[PDB]
Amino acid sequence: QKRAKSYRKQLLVYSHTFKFREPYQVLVDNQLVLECNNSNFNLPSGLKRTLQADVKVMITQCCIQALYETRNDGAINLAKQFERRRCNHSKSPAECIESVVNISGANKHRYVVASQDIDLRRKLRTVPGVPLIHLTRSVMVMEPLSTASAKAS
Amino acid sequence: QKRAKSYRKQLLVYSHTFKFREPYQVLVDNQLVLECNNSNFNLPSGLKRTLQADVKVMITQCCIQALYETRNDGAINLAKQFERRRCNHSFKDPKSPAECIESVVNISGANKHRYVVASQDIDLRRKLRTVPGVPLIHLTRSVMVMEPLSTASAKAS
Ligand SMILES: [Zn+2]
Ligand SMILES: [Zn+2]
Repeated sequence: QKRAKSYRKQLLVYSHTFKFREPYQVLVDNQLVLECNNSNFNLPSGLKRTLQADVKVMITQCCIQALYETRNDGAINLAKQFERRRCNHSKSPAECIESVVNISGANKHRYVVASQDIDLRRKLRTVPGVPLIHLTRSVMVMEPLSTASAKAS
Repeated sequence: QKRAKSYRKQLLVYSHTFKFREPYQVLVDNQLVLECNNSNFNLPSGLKRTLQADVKVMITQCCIQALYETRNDGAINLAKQFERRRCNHSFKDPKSPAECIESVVNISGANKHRYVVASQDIDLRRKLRTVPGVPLIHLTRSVMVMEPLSTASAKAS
């Protein structure tokens, strides 16, 4: 809800200064796919939620090939529901996405990229107008000390 | 470690004033188990890490019976690997998981058995902070996020 607010403001600039229009085109990388699979995160609905608009969710042939090699039969089937972006390659998932998104330092095709590869994200921020999405992992927390615990000192 | 550091200082009072000792006696409720199965989060490893010591992971019979009813075989089997905490709760004295844990942790106003409670039930958590000296643990939901606008984006505005 609260984030939907901050995001609403961010999307605006992609639409105005960058000419982005529904449905957003989102390249999903292999790591994100694995991740969402073995933690049961609905990747499709997750993107429509955060982008707050129709999204076309896609995966490059290099990313899905890499998935193929994991023989992680569960990730694979998921990737397949997505629309394939036919890259003209032969590379690593990372470089694939980079060369597809980064055309002469411009996001010519107005992709958004959802990746768990913080290395790929860093080098995409360089390119102006590239929305970046990722999944924050689950963590185990201990509540701060209660006041009743406090008063026993 | 930002946490490991913080948690270290918190455990100090539980051991100092409340006499908590490795291995920690942790009650794990049915919601937490369920969500750790669906997230593939290693519950026993998580607890061992956050408490910074070996732990005996237990679940009351009331909590596991609730799991049985969900007919979620993965969570059920996860629970089955835990030490069972026998309560004397029945068709005679029936209790929900929350009421079960509370009756077993809150003894005349004191955590007599020095349980730590790991639970996704905020209401149970709130009722337990009442009792002095009960460590509380829970899982955050993994969330999808969009990075904040990049400088390269802002500059071109
Ligand atoms: Zn490619
Ligand atoms: Zn019980």
